[PDB]
Amino acid sequence: PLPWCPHLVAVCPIPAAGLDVTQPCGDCGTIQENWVCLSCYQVYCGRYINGHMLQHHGNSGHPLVLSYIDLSAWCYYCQAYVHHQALLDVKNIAHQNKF
Ligand SMILES: COc1ccccc1CNC(=O)Cn1c(CCC(=O)O)nc2c(Cl)cccc2c1=O
Ligand SMILES: [Zn+2]
Ligand SMILES: [Zn+2]
Ligand SMILES: [Zn+2]
Repeated sequence: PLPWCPHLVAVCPIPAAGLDVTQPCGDCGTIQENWVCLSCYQVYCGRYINGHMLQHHGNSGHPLVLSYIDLSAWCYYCQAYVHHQALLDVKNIAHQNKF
């Protein structure tokens, strides 16, 4: 992954409610291949399901999303995975909730 991207400034604090890696897609309710938005922490499905997270990106401009499958972070603008110390809080909480 990239060690940095200019959109990490948009990563927001984790809700103290925490993360639910089994939360369904906010639009279609699928339990498959969801992503969480690291700006507003809405959960939407990936492009191989119904593409609701890509739609969310298009209608919000929010850049960075985290996979509830493998905890990788995707930037829609950079079209790359990103990993940085700024993502470690969210990844560690997601990992604890998942495993
Ligand atoms: C942990 O990996 C995955 C986890 C679950 C499902 C698929 C993958 C493969 N990884 C991706 O699908 C990453 N990605 C995304 C993610 C956001 C989305 O699915 O909305 N959008 C792209 C888009 Cl929008 C265009 C081109 C490439 C990608 C891309 O590779
Ligand atoms: Zn969906
Ligand atoms: Zn968002
Ligand atoms: Zn970026």
